[PDB]
Amino acid sequence: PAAFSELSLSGLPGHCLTLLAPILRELSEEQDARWLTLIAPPASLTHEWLRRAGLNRERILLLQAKDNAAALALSCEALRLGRSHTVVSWLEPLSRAARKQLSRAAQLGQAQSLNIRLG
Amino acid sequence: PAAFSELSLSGLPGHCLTLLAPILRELSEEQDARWLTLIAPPASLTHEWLRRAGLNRERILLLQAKDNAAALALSCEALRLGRSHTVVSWLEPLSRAARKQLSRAAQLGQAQSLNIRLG
Amino acid sequence: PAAFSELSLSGLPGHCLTLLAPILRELSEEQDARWLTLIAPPASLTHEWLRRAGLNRERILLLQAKDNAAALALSCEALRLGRSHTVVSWLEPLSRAARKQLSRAAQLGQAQSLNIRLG
Amino acid sequence: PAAFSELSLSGLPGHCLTLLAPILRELSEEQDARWLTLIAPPASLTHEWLRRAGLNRERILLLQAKDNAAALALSCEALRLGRSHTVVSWLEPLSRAARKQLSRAAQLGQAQSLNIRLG
Repeated sequence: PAAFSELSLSGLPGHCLTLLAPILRELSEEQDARWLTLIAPPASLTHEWLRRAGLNRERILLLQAKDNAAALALSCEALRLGRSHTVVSWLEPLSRAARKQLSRAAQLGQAQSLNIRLG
Repeated sequence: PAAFSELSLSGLPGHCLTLLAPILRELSEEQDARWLTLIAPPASLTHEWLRRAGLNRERILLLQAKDNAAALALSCEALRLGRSHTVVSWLEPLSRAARKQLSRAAQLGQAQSLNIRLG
Repeated sequence: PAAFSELSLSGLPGHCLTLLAPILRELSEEQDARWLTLIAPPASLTHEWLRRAGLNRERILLLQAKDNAAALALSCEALRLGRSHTVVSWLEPLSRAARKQLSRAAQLGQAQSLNIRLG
Repeated sequence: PAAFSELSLSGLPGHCLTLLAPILRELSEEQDARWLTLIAPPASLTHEWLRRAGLNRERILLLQAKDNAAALALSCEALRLGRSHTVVSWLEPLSRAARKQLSRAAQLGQAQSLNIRLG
């Protein structure tokens, strides 16, 4: 769909995080004045991992969710209110429906939905 | 101030436009999914000039104003609403007050104010 | 396997290249004095795309291959002489066999095999 | 004058550089097979900044000057030699005299003089 894209990373759990950093970093220190919010990221993304990764720290919000369903909910709110240029999800599985939901929320907020499937 | 910047171009009126194109083009084809609105741009920026400057016409708004004061008004609304990542003004003169106004409007809309003084 | 990882990107062909730049860039301007070689990259990766994406062309080998099989061959040679810290493949499909081949080639050359599935 | 134009950028030192990149990038990829020479550019323009800004490095001549007067000298030679389509200066202050000097040097070499006032 529109305003939606999915990034899949397979290989050593560690090397996957490595491959991810540059992307997260590129988005955060981006030209936009809005935020890059991460939603329900996996345990791996430690408070330390982020700064070691070189987080734009001041411009990277990290919300927590309990349900792989609550996450799809937050992700949509985040996008919709559009105070984030990018909202990163770590949702799996992800129905063709769920996607359309993110897609619409993304377009309303004039934002981008990026879903990351680690492992 | 913050979220504010001014670009001044002096020299052959033609050159100036040439030097401007790359910037508008760059602003327009940017990563934040919101609009790039131009407010009360000078006559030069013809309907043709824009496409010839080959700018992504499906991400560019071009509002018109009658008063160099009405323009400062629109520019502030545009920024406030926050559906534009950048709102380009062509205001002169521009009081230290006026700037503060644009700066605040810009921060509320999580946007950028860019004022261009041609000539 | 080991020394192997796959990155999959789905969404607008354009926006996928965008998400890829940061990763290739980090890898190009790395520490390891060795080459970061790209093998049989899609047409998208223009001579221009590379410099526009801020890569460090002074540390990249962009080899061309005709067969999605010849690519798997070059990729293994490249890795094997371990003169490249990373060898990026754009192979699809990729048998569980092919992977093991890349994995071993990668370990011999003390390198990393990264396969990218665009689209 | 003729063959002369000045671009002034005010706001966050960083943003300003951002607004400049597009312009330099164009100039560097100009059709005119001749050189684009930058003269006494500010420290900001790091060896890295240039490649990160996607300028076609292979076509740039970055000459260094010690005096804001030596710069006006180099700038005039560069222009006067006829081997650069554009010669970018970072001179301030710049007398109405100095300009005329650049203007003539520019017309002799069939080139353009662009002076950039950062900050």
